[PDB]
Amino acid sequence: SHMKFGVNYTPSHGWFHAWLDPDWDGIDNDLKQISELGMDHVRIFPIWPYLQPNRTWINKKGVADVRRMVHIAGEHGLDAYVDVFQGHLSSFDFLPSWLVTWHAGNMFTDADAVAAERELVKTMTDELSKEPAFKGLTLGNEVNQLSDRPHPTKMSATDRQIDAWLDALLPTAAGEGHNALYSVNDGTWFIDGHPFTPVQSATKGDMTVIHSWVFNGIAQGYGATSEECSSYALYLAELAKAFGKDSERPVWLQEVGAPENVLETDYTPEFCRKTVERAMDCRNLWGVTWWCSHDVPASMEDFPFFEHSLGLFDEQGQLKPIGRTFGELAAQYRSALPAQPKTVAVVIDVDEAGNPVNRSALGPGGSVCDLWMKLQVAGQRPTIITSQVAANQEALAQRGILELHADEHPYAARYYTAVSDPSF
Amino acid sequence: SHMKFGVNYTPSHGWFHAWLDPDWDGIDNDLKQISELGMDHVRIFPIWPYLQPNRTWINKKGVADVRRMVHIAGEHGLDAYVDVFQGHLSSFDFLPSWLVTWHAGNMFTDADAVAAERELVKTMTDELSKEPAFKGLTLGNEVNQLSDRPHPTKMSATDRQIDAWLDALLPTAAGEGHNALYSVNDGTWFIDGHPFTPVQSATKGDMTVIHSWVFNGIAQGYGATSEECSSYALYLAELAKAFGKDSERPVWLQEVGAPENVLETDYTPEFCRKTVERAMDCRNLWGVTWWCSHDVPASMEDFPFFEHSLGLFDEQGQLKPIGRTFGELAAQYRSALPAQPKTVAVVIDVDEAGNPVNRSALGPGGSVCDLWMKLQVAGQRPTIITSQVAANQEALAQRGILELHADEHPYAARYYTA
Repeated sequence: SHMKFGVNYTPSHGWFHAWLDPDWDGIDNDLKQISELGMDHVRIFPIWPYLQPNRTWINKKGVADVRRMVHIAGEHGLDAYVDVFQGHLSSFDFLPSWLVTWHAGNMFTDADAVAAERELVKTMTDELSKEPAFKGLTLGNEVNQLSDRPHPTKMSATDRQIDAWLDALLPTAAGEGHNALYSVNDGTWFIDGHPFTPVQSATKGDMTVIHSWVFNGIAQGYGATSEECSSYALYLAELAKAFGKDSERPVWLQEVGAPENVLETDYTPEFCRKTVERAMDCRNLWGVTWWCSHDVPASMEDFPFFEHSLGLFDEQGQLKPIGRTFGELAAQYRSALPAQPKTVAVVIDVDEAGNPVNRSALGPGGSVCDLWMKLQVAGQRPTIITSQVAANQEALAQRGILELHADEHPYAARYYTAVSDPSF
Repeated sequence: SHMKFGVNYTPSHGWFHAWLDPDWDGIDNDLKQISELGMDHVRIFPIWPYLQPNRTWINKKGVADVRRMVHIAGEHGLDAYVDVFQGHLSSFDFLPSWLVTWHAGNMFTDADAVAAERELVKTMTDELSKEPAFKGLTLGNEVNQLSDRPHPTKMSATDRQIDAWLDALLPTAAGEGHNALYSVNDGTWFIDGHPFTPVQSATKGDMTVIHSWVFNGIAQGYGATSEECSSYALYLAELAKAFGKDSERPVWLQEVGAPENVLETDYTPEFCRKTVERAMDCRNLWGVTWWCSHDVPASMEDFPFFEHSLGLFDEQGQLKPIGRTFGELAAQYRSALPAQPKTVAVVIDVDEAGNPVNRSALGPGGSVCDLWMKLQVAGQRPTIITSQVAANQEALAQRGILELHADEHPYAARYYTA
């Protein structure tokens, strides 16, 4: 109610290859057991080249199948959030043939590609809005990952071109009864020069969307069981909301998982409990969506190995100890009062547009992450503001902030790694 | 009968995007119209990333849909030839995600990819061999186009690695009741150092497979309406079979189309008639498969414009003049006797393995192409042999060859558009 709990839905039979040969009875079983765990929403992932296999030709059956999965979620009392441009899923890119090889193009800056993306967003929104359970459209999953290094076939863009891309697409996703959003990996906050920016994340679309993954150096550098690692989803929420103009703008922890390349298997339920409990201490947090509902079938290869076991349900569809934990967290917290305000803040220097001067210091083991972590471990409950708020006595009073901590001696993120596997 | 006539089947509703939601009554009607034109076979094109979207996960529904299209072809008295690795179709590449970007791999030299490819070909051949209409498996359409420049994400390979790839895959395509083949674009004969070679094409799989496209410089250089241009399918058939050890090995003209970027629209029926009549003067020719059955829907963009009108049937499914011409040709020639042998030969110098020393000279406006064209225009009905045959009096006597023409002053292909 006050806090949303849900899952990123990975079809148990077929994964996202289910869209080619869906087992609708198994999809209904998946969604029923998600609902029985006490989840109130799912996030769903169609595949872009199946929806739009030619720039000007949309596969109506593929759109209808997304609508059916939304409908099935709503039969079991789940709200459904739908991402469009996949695009990127668990190390794989699914790109339309009209954007690759002989047709290599830039999905962010080519006018024809942006027009086609807008047509697909409009088509999806118009059809999915016929289901009361459809509650939001996310332009796509971690859409920034194609825009910069280390992507091997990047579609480069400036941050002004990404402003224009977001502004070209998000209005088409709007409509009565649902949200419009996009999502990014954490290079948005941690990579200097990256064209998806913290100011965009905290101003474009309806909520500030983050995906929290401690295999990015948090677990390795601070220690898997450390308080810092447990507090990282909170850190990312506090960090991402700091760059918005609206101090009350909600934050959606749209992915958080327990990756067993850096966590012990028997620790993932405790990791889940501590991570969610700390994330809830961010008063702007709107919801927590765990990655993911169901394990990735073992017979499917070339995933980074730990991805297979990120489910709350195992491959036999049996609820795992972490799933039991996450259901209990939802029962305990879905109606809780919001967190108390925070009078202690870490200050991040920003440029005129509001973006950090030094993003490299925000990542795992960077000076700003270390400073925030130090205060958080010391029980000081720090929030985060920019230098533009710190310089303005009225902005500080509006926020009830009393004590500021600046980064006196900045340094780059000593632990950060931008990929999910040493493979990459 | 003696000469097969068929079409490369492009679904009228949806093109190859039809596989995402097949309109089976539409596909049935398409194949009925093709059969009623007098065609005896179709070549059909599934999409690899729909069949095999993960390296170790095959989409059984997609496999079933290919079997059903074959079955419907058989219901209309059509034999069916299936290509697997598309891969490449009309300027687009459809590649599985587990071979691109973060997973970028080499489909010819990566052992895990080759194992997955073999598994897919075996799955498909096992299931399609249940259908009496299934008569051949082609590894994929123009699979060489990914192996070399100018492909913008090439999977490079040596000719020995391509030998190994063909030898790894073709046995899994083979089995009683159907042919095992592969197909290539014409860089095989016309590009030096290209790792798909003339010797492979005329020795691996069951027939020498060629695709004849005069937008490659033939029409531009010799002239759209020229006798050279309408003799090019014949040139490519004589050329490709020259590199085989078996002089009787069949040639399949598995594509030939009338492209309106280099031909004027009203000429395409005459181009079709003359090109087919001349190709039939190659006695090894087993069949002619026109590209393509149905126009590409006008709503679908980013095709080179002329791709839309390559059909024998138009956008409303109505037979076009060129379709009438090709039906008439099938009725006239499907039972004709094979062409007479040839006694005049152009000689191409080859290396020890039997591949041309100078492939550049074989393409449009090269010295070998020009020499064969001049003799053909002059009425001399030239065939083509290698220097290895030309050096062997007994081999010439066995072939009936009485007169040789060597390339005395070679030069590269002036017109070739690659």
